[PDB]
Amino acid sequence: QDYSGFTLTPSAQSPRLLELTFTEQTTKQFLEQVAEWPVQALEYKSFLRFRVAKILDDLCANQLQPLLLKTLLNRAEGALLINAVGVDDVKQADEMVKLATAVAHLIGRSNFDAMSGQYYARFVVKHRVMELHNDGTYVEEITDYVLMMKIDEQNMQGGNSLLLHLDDWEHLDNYFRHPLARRPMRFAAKDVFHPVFDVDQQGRPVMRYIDQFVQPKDFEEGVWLSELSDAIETSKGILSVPVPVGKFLLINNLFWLHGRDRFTPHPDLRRELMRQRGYFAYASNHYQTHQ
Amino acid sequence: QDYSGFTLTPSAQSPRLLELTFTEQTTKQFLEQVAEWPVQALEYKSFLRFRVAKILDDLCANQLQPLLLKTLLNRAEGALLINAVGVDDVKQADEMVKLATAVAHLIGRSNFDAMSGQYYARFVVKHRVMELHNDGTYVEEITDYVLMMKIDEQNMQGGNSLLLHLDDWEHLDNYFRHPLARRPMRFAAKDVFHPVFDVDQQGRPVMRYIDQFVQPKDFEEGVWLSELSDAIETSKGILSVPVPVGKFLLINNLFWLHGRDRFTPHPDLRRELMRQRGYFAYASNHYQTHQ
Amino acid sequence: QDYSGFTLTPSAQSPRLLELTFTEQTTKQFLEQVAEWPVQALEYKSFLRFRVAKILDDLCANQLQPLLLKTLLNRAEGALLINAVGVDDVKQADEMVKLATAVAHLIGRSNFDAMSGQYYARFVVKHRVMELHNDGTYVEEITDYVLMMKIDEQNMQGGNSLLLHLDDWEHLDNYFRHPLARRPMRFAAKDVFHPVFDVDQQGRPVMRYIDQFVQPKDFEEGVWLSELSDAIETSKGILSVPVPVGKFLLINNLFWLHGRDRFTPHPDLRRELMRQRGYFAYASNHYQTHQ
Amino acid sequence: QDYSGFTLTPSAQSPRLLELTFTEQTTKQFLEQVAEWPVQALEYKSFLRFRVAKILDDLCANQLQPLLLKTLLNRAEGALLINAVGVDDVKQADEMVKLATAVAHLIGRSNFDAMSGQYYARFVVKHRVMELHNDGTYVEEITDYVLMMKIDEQNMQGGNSLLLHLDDWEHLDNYFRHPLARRPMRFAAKDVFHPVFDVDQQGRPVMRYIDQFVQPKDFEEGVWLSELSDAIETSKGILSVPVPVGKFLLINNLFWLHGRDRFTPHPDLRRELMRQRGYFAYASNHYQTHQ
Ligand SMILES: O=C(O)CCCC(=O)O
Ligand SMILES: O=C(O)CCCC(=O)O
Ligand SMILES: O=C(O)CCCC(=O)O
Ligand SMILES: O=C(O)CCCC(=O)O
Ligand SMILES: [Fe+2]
Ligand SMILES: [Fe+2]
Ligand SMILES: [Fe+2]
Ligand SMILES: [Fe+2]
Repeated sequence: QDYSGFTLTPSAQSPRLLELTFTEQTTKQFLEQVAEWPVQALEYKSFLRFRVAKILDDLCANQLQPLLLKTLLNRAEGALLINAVGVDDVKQADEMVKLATAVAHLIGRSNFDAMSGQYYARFVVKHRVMELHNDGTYVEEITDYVLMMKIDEQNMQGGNSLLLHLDDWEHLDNYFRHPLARRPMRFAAKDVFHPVFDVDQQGRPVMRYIDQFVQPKDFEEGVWLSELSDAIETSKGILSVPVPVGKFLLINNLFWLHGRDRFTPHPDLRRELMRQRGYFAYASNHYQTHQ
Repeated sequence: QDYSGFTLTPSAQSPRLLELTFTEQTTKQFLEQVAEWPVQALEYKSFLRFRVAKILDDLCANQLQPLLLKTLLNRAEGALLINAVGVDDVKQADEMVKLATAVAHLIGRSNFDAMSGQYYARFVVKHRVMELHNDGTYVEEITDYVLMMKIDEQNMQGGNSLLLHLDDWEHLDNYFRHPLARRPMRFAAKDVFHPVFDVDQQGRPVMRYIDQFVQPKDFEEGVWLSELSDAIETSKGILSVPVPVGKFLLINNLFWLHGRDRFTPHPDLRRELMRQRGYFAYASNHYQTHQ
Repeated sequence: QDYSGFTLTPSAQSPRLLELTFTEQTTKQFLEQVAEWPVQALEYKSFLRFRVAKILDDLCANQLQPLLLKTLLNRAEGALLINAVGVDDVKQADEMVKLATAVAHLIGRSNFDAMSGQYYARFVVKHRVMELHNDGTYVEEITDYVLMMKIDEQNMQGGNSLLLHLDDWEHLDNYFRHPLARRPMRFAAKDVFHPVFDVDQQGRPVMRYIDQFVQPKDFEEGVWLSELSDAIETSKGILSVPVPVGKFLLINNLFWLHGRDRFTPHPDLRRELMRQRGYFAYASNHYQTHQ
Repeated sequence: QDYSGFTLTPSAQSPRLLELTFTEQTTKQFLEQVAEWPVQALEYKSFLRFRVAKILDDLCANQLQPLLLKTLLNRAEGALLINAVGVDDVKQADEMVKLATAVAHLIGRSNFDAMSGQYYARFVVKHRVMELHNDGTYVEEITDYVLMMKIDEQNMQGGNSLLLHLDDWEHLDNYFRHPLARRPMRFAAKDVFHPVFDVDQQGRPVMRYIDQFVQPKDFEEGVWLSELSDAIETSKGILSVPVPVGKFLLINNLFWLHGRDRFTPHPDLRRELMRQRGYFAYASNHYQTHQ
């Protein structure tokens, strides 16, 4: 469908993953109206992350924020691949960070990243599969969204993002109905405890899993987790998604798992990524007390 | 008016800001009577900060402490620019620190400075505006006073101290009456929570704001804070105050915000500053219990 | 006796210490079936420690785990010296770690080692007695088992493992019946407090002692601890056990103490060790509440 | 008087300070019987500190411990200068540490020293007065004793230990009867709070004072502390005590303050000191409950 300032279309991998593209006109207006604040301004003054979010959404006739929220909160969807026409080269890395910042802070707030010391982190790669997982499993607070952007890509064969929506996982009911699915387990990167599975508000399964940080306490937990790992990694429901330079995935971390495919080692390989993770925060008609 | 040991006169920028000058006679007597304790003695033995405060006030026929307290506690004023005749060169930096220490510890105590590891900090600059703010917003305890002294100044164009008394801010009522004015927000440099506005004992607005450390949790808090920032930074009530070498500002941190103007980058630029921050502590007739 | 996949035989030092040897056939099958996961995979993904435990026990017709548990939990025994035919050279260090990992995680879980940052630690030596002690005395949680493996041994004269089963200690009753045996004392490597002696479920003495970390608070505690030390170190019940390359001791840390004999300083001496410590965890028929 | 293994005699500075000298026969027997444990053994295994204490006291026909306790606990005395005939050269530093360790652990236990990471600390000096103070004022637990030993002394003019018994301080009653004497104040090297004065079991004044770590909160506390400082530093009751190599002071930290006199800067100056601090612990007939 045609919205104000962007277009929206289902991906070739899955109707659950929608591709959102900001038009050139919208992109150049946004970059002009946020040229005043460099990325370092966003790092130091967090309210500016919300200011550039507003500018972007205002440029979309206030259609962007409700569309982002409806898509990410919809159990049937929950995943976007987002880009802006004309932003597609590593030389525009700062513009990429500004744009991703604006989109994220229309739907929530991005958390501190211990690896960068900022609300986002940039990584350079210069090659086996990264297994599917949820982020944020080793802290008490829930991470609702994962944002992963391709900043640069050179002589890169393979390395697609891997995605699995829990409602596409043919082994969901077998593992979810197991008693250990509800057992709180230790997670360590202070340790926290929570089960591998939980439920959303409607009783449907969500996951809080990563194989590196879950710490099975005994043989019973361990053997079950290793079968869970196999059952996830071999699932026929996994999506394999190219993420070209200037595109980013924005996914609901509760019922999507993500990872990364193997890629070819090449001497001149360069891949740059940018990540953000945070929680949802948005207005809705709902109950409160007092005045 | 003519006091004992010093003179007091309103500034050219504002009747709220008073200029206090210690006479040459008072200055040389003070420096003589405190020559026994170098600044390093004040760093190691905090009661000596109060000893040099007493010496200074005794040299003013005990008129200084009550004048300092009455001015800083007066909502109509709350700000002093203080100097001593004959102390005006970077070579007298230690004397400057002694004098500022004596003045501060007549009205309170200066807190530990994480940047220096001492009760004061000296910074050298060798250029855009520093936005108006209150100090101490990222800890639980209230900072009542900010003390900022010019130790050295070379080839410096611009860079005045910026000051804003809340009762000169034409947008006070619009932001203070907003519901978010009373919302406790997260501040981070352990995180603390408090609103951007509060009230003094008489119900009049005070502020605990800085754009770098306030952490809006969502789009609602963020957009409001960015408009607050604009409304402060563009206020026609801001004072632009030169602070010559050997002068220091001493302001009530609750209803004055402070910052620093842009200055010209110059290859041979040198500016040295000294800061102290602390809480008020003083005698008054008021109620207690027991014996 | 002849079990499935291994043999079991009493040691020459003591009927309490049993020697368990995996057959060549079992050893090569295990190494083949776990070749897919290098040691670094076990370091990062703890459930894999339980996966390789299962593979080993499945290769023993599920006779290994119950035998390990029955031996280690038996007060009359509680100690194993374990090896696999064909794994006996430092070049197979990784295979050694895999095998020891599999055995340990059939009976419990190995704890984080602050010296290595992993669930195990490797040390190289390149010479006086290490006194008998229990591990884990400076934390609140009980360490049930100590696993010590010889990875390499070159020009090594002496240095046997020293072992003492409390039921072989001729001074047990004299020290256990002393009031200070039940006095909680301070242990420090946050400090913890516990007595030097405790009891198992049947009222029989267990120990939580090491001379370096126990911190007697006064002359009374100190003199008694020094006599305890002498009484342990001179006990005629101590076993002196060679541990050849590829063998490991696996002992119940509650009623066995361990240490190390003096060895000859030699310029070309090389000794490599690997340790794991953890808690028991296993299935048994016992009571629970609720459903 | 003549005791078994040592002699005891009042000092030339004060009848409150007694000089205890171990005879040559006692000294050589002690060093022989503790030759088995080097100082590094005492650092690692704290009960050995009590073992060498016992050996020393046994060599004194068990007269040493009761004499040490009676002297240090006696309000009229509370201070010893201790030496052993034949131990008087820096080359015997380890022997000095052994001897001081044995004496201290007959009457208590020496605490961890953050400056050395051991139960004692050695410092080399290679020159103004160190003001009188009590140790341990910045932690919650009471330090009952300070032990200070001269390990080496070369081209040293001046630098006597300074001592003040509170019952020799002509200003005791004036400061003790002041309300601020009972005011808990902040001490910082987590901060602790306690008054400058307290009382012993009989209501007599004790002190917990040092000018560097006490943190007066305001002008009232500060001015009073500075007068207290003057009143202590100018007291005519201060003792000036040479401490030759191999001698150590052992004082009751509650009613003795200590410091150090000025000394002459000399290019070839070398002074080595060893300190221990701890709490009293000893047997006495007194009440308990239960069995
Ligand atoms: O993001 C997190 O907080 C946990 C997952 C880290 C990873 O991506 O491996
Ligand atoms: O002073 C503080 O404690 C907060 C403000 C720091 C600044 O001046 O930017
Ligand atoms: O293992 C531990 O946790 C304590 C003992 C350390 C040692 O082997 O000396
Ligand atoms: O010993 C302490 O714990 C406090 C005093 C330190 C000093 O001797 O200056
Ligand atoms: Fe991730
Ligand atoms: Fe400031
Ligand atoms: Fe051990
Ligand atoms: Fe001291």
